[PDB]
Amino acid sequence: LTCLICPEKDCQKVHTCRNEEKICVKRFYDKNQLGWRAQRGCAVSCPKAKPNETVQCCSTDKCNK
Repeated sequence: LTCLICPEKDCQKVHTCRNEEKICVKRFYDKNQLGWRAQRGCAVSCPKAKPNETVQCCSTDKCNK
């Protein structure tokens, strides 16, 4: 499957998650004290996370923002 990935405010680069996985999940953190970090990863499940962090996965082509 193909998904857009790019750890940045305004930016998205197409990627290919060719492997045992199928969907693409993304996780980033945003807090005070000038804090902002993003990280994506291929998988086949959409787990959860803390109420502070942000997580989002997609199971469609060009879906994963």
